[PDB]
Amino acid sequence: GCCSHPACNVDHPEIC
Repeated sequence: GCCSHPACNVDHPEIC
């Protein structure tokens, strides 16, 4: 889950 991923969190502003 990209939200639990600090790096991937950034590229998913729609989720995170």
